[PDB]
Amino acid sequence: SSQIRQNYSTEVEAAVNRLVNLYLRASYTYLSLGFYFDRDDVALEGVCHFFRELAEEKREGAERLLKMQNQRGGRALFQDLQKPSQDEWGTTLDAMKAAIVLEKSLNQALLDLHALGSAQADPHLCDFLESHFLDEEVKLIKKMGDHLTNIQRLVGSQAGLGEYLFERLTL
Amino acid sequence: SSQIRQNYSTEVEAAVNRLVNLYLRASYTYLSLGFYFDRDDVALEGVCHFFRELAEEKREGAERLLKMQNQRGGRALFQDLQKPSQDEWGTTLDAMKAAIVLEKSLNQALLDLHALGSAQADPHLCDFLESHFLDEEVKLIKKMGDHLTNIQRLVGSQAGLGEYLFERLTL
Amino acid sequence: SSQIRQNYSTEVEAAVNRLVNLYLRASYTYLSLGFYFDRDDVALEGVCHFFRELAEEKREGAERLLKMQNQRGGRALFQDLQKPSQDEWGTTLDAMKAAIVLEKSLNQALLDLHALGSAQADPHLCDFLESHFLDEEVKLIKKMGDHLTNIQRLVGSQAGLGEYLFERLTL
Amino acid sequence: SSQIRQNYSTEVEAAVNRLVNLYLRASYTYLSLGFYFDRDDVALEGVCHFFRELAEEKREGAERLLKMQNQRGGRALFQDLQKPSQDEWGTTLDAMKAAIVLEKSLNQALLDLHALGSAQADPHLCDFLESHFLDEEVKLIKKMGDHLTNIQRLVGSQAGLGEYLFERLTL
Amino acid sequence: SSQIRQNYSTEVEAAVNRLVNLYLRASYTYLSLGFYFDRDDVALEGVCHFFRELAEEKREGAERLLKMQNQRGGRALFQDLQKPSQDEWGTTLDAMKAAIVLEKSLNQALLDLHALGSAQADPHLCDFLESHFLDEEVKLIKKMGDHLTNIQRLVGSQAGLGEYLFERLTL
Amino acid sequence: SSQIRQNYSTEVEAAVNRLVNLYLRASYTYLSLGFYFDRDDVALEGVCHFFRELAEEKREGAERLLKMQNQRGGRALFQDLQKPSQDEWGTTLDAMKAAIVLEKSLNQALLDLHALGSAQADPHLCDFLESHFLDEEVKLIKKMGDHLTNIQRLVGSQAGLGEYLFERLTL
Ligand SMILES: [Cl-]
Ligand SMILES: [Cl-]
Ligand SMILES: [Cl-]
Ligand SMILES: [Cl-]
Ligand SMILES: [Cl-]
Ligand SMILES: [Cl-]
Ligand SMILES: [Cl-]
Ligand SMILES: [Cl-]
Ligand SMILES: [Cl-]
Ligand SMILES: [Cl-]
Ligand SMILES: [Cl-]
Ligand SMILES: [Cl-]
Ligand SMILES: [Cl-]
Ligand SMILES: [Cl-]
Ligand SMILES: [Cl-]
Ligand SMILES: [Cl-]
Ligand SMILES: [Cl-]
Ligand SMILES: [Cl-]
Ligand SMILES: [Pt+2]
Ligand SMILES: [Pt+2]
Ligand SMILES: [Pt+2]
Ligand SMILES: [Pt+2]
Ligand SMILES: [Pt+2]
Ligand SMILES: [Pt+2]
Ligand SMILES: [Pt+2]
Ligand SMILES: [Pt+2]
Ligand SMILES: [Pt+2]
Ligand SMILES: [Pt+2]
Ligand SMILES: [Pt+2]
Ligand SMILES: [Pt+2]
Repeated sequence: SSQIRQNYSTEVEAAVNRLVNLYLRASYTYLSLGFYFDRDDVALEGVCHFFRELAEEKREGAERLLKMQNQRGGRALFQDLQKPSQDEWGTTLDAMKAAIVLEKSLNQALLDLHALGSAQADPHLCDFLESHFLDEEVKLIKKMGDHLTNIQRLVGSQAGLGEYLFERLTL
Repeated sequence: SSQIRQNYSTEVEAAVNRLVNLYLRASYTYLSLGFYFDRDDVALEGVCHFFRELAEEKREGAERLLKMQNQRGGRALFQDLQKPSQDEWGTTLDAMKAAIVLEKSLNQALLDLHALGSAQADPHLCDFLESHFLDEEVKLIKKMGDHLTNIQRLVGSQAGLGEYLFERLTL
Repeated sequence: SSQIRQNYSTEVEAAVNRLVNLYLRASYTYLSLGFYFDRDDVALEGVCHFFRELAEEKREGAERLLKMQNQRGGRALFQDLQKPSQDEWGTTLDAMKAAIVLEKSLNQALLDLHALGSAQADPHLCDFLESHFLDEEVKLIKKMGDHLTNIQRLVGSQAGLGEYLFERLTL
Repeated sequence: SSQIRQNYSTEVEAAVNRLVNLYLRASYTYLSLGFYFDRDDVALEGVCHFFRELAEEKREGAERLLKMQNQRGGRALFQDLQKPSQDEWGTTLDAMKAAIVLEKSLNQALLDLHALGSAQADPHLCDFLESHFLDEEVKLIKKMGDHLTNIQRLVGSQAGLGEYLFERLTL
Repeated sequence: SSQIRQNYSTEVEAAVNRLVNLYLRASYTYLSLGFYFDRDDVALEGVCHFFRELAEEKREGAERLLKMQNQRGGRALFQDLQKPSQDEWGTTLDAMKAAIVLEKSLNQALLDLHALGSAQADPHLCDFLESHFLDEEVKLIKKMGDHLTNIQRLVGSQAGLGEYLFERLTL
Repeated sequence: SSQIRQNYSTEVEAAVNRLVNLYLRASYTYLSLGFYFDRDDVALEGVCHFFRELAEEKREGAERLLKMQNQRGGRALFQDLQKPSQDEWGTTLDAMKAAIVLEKSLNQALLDLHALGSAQADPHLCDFLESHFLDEEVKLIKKMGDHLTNIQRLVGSQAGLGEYLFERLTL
């Protein structure tokens, strides 16, 4: 019996906890992506930095969700964190394709939560997502899309050259 | 067939990957501890801050291990991350007792790795642990021990008072 | 009969003198590598600078060893310095392959000295190597490994182009 | 039953307490050396300053040992402190010969402790000594050795002159 | 046969040497007090700092006495230094009671020396003590007395609470 | 078939390579001289510094020659570097006598090269030597000559005293 809880459904509380798991999973995926590009046999520093900064962003998104859970009077509940889908991530192109899949999944989870909030008439939740998540995700996905296009135009008949140049001149 | 790998046993490589899992688990434990103390029905800001800063320290220790793995030519391999042992953490005293158990476990894992390194005649590993881990862990455990003692002296016949004062005047 | 010498075996003293010869040889190798890339028919300024800075590093490592020999009460003994293995060093790729061979040899000599120190129960020697040599060598070898990978991806079907780009955009 | 103590043998604990006694004894010896050179019938200010600064260094080394004892969960135990070996210290040459004997004894006690730590598989102790003691002692003994040589070359047929000049121009 | 000695009795010379022993003993007592409060099972940082600063003050008082001995043409003679009276010092209250006993003993030794000086018609000694010791001791004893009173009022029915608060809010 | 080579004889090219060997040999000699004076049983810091700075100067002279070889379109060719003539260098006087012998040999090699250049009508070579070498060598030899004279006047009947004073007051 929380003294502050008001207009905060058990459905939203549960879905926030699920979303925290999804963001921490994504953080973990990006940690693995980063360290893969730091391997001496991969050695793409800008690519490593791109993903390591996304691991931090996703961690921060989970903590924002956790703060909000406590502000609303819900209870944070943590579950096991699955490991990333792959141990090795291929080329930069392969990695950026996996990243945009991942971000699309996070975006769909945000949209689903927003729809739940709207069904539960929880405007504080709706505002929260609008303020801190939805535009961030659109912006990120757009950038990834721009990167994919630049990566793909650089493949040509000289894929290693293009992978180097992209890392050097964009990342 | 790594071009840089030299004097780096498969045994140490594997044990480093295990240690990364242990540090990320500990980070996750401290994240849960922090947010528990941020609950409106717990509300010990200094206690929340103490554990949130340890979550960051343990994450950083895992990334240092991961960097080193790549510097040696080993391969980072990630596993599932188990959730923390508890969902609710009791009093500050309960929490600090759990934290010192946790740190003792990390310290024993560092000592075991050092012993493995010494058995494998891997001085770079031995130096690494000595430089970045072993004294940090001793220092931390000492502080926790000092906190435990101060917490316990404050219990008296007025436990809530003592929990407040400790948070206000030490943390 | 040295007035300061304490716990410093003749075996270690001799092996330090040998190691000085190995570091001065390596310095000399890197001097030759540098000037080869400064030839008007080779003309890779960044490659020349990379090796000239390693010649200085290896010289500095020999002087550190010499200082330490005197601090321990051993006697510096110098031998002839053999010339480098090659007069011309090929491509940047050829040169970086020779450099990583060279650094692996230095690293193995450091590890052998550390093992000797450990057998002689000479912790000051062990600490010395750990403090000033072993991590430096690991770091260097990792960088060389990262460079090799980038060089090799740039070969493609356009090797001169890739050699230029690597020099311009990495070195 | 110490709550923080981990991997810290009673043997090392005891030997640390012994070492504290040895460092405080050495501090006391250097206090006596300093004040002897401040006598109006001795009057070598630079010599007085040299030893008074060593008294402070040895005190500081004992306090570092004491801090470490508490960090490990051992118990500091103090014993009587014997007075210095002499009441009057002769010439600067006599004094510097006594000082290098003293420092050799401290160095041997550090090496013995390191060997004990290594036998007990206590890497934190080994690192501690390596980090704060062993190189300091080697450096100090080297300087003393350099001073002895300069003092001895100045004896000539004019010992008072040489004692003055050394104090004026080196110390 | 000292060339500078004038109006300086053998009685005062001897009593100064005794007083140096008493001040160094007191320094040693305060070193032990300090480190006892730094134990993880005691853990009163402000109490540790209070006594460690007194160890330094008493050392400084011994060196002032030693300087003065040489200025007068007496001869410093050092004796064994007994260990402190206790290995463990109880509560802050116990420790402060021991400290004020100790300071009363030093003060009585200063007063006895002053009386000796007055009997020997040694005004330089009398002035020395008046200038650097007697008011310092009165001031110190007063502070200790103020601390004792505050400590004792805090015992109440909640002694641990009071010991914490005193350390936090006074020391 | 060098695209830039113009008026640069094979005779001069070869003699430049020889001169590089002579300068690197001299650098090596001065490295040995320096470290000999850093021995705890020799211990003449100013003498050590004098020779260590000459080792650097001679290295720099070899690199200038190597740069020039490439600017002219010649090919640097390195040979084995013989060790210095002595392992121990005696007194400062002995060492300064060896140094001036060494510098006279370098100066004669510069003059011989200049004469070769003049015979080959190579004014760029002549200017190079005039600009960067010949006056430097004259200046150096003059200083050494001034030092020798001061050293020799200090021998007297008190050679150690004079060796100390020279190191302290000139070097
Ligand atoms: Cl609900
Ligand atoms: Cl951010
Ligand atoms: Cl999974
Ligand atoms: Cl293996
Ligand atoms: Cl940190
Ligand atoms: Cl679990
Ligand atoms: Cl030996
Ligand atoms: Cl450097
Ligand atoms: Cl050869
Ligand atoms: Cl034990
Ligand atoms: Cl210091
Ligand atoms: Cl005794
Ligand atoms: Cl008298
Ligand atoms: Cl003071
Ligand atoms: Cl006693
Ligand atoms: Cl020709
Ligand atoms: Cl120069
Ligand atoms: Cl030879
Ligand atoms: Pt960035
Ligand atoms: Pt907001
Ligand atoms: Pt903080
Ligand atoms: Pt390190
Ligand atoms: Pt540079
Ligand atoms: Pt060092
Ligand atoms: Pt000083
Ligand atoms: Pt340390
Ligand atoms: Pt203070
Ligand atoms: Pt005064
Ligand atoms: Pt200089
Ligand atoms: Pt020029």
